Amino acid sequence: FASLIERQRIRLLLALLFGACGTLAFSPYDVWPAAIISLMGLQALTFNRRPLQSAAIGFCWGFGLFGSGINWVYVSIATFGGMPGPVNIFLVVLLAAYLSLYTGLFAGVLSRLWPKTTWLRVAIAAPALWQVTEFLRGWVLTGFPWLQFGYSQIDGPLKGLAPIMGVEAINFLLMMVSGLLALALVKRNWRPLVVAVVLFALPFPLRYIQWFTPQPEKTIQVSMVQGDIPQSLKWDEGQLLNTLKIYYNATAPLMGKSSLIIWPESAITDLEINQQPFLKALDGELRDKGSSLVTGIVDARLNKQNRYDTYNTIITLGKGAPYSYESADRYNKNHLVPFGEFVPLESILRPLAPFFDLPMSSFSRGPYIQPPLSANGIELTAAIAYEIILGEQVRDNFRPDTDYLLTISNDAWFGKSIGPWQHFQMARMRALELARPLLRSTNNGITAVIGPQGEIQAMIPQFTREVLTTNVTPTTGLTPYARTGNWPLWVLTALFGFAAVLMSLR
Ligand SMILES: CCCCCCCC/C=C\CCCCCCCC(=O)OC[C@H](O)CO
Repeated sequence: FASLIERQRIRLLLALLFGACGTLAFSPYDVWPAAIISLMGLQALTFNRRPLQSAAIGFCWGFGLFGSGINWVYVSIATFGGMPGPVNIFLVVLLAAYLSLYTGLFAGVLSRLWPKTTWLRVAIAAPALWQVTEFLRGWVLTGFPWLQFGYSQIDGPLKGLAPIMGVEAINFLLMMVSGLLALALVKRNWRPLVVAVVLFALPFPLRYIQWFTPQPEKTIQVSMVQGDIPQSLKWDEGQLLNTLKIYYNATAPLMGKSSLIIWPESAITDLEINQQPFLKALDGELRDKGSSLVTGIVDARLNKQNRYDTYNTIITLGKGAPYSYESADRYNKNHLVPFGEFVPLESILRPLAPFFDLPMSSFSRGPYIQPPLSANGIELTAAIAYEIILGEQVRDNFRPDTDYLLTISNDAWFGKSIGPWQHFQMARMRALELARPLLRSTNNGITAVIGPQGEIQAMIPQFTREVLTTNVTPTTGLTPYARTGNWPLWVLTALFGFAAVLMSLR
């Protein structure tokens, strides 16, 4: 270092700290101003840099953000990776590094085309470039758009913007507001402060708009069974039997009382084709008392090619949902977690027969669009675990007659970490975006009911064997976001980009 903050070594360190500051914005800590402070740090530290230096600054900021926020992936790698301790740490640092590239990319491109510090760079160029940059991290090599700052404000002042343009609009606006604040602090000029406050305060009245209308007549008692069943060391018929006894014995008392019962992802730990007698018998018991069950299961279905394809599945039983193996009322998982449910670069099969022994097992993908689940005259658009954080995918599957949004997930991995909470926060956003109640049941994890505005209706603690029963009411409204999607944001992002690129090219 030489003089003040003008020298690079200090800025990389400061970028590391402000990146880490962004973690506090998300679900466990729930401090939304940490987003603006984090973004101001990223915006201000990239001022007056060479594109390469800014890209380095950006990379560090991402490393502080992703290293502190995503480090919970270690507990899954350590358990099932079969790897030494130091390698697992190496893999986690590698993941945070890979994610920080896009942050470094954002800063590198921002500095080259918009080097001078001007409101154009912070308020126009950055939010559009950030919109593109955050997209790449989310679209490249099967996703992982985790820790988007829009979710940090589910309870905050800007929540009214979400039902209109979606969560990615809050990402766009937060980058915008932070830029004006960072510009105001660096230039010692109050004019961007006024604009930033105005830009920040104007969306506040939008939280009082209700784009949905409720429906007392369709009010139902719903039950979500959270079995605390641990992850399996050894699979025998005894553990399977122990698992079904846990769920059925909790399900049987509520069959008469509650209209809909939900079981978490892969609740039945056996293939669907084996359990046909248990399933058909369970359907009868439910239909007689006038209730319906929604459960996750593993389905290996014979392909036309006569080989076997395995799907992560949701199936429907009970009244209004007669169970059939060929029944079209079911959900198969589309987007598969990269190293958990599938092996990337599966072409490595050639060395496999000699030398080592590698996993050949991989799941299969369902259709990108699947019809909503129908049970008890209720339409549920469903998503399994990770899928709920994909906002565009959820909205495309959402059909206006949909009564509830449904997520079943197994958070048993990551337990006691901040991951399940981060996961839970993003799920709330889908409810506010679409103005529908969300029913989320986990094996162990956050099992709760969320209202149309993102309000938490009812919740049960983690790591317990419990049933969450309460009354939930449907809503028939249509938000602007449900109709348009994020098309308006991209048009705005094009307009901002088109203008900012045209100004940079002179
Ligand atoms: C290298 C210079 C860096 C420039 C940095 C800023 C450039 C932003 C410009 C255009 C963004 C693409 C605009 C694409 C508009 C169409 C996207 C779209 O329509 O896709 C949405 C649809 O809903 C999908 O499902």
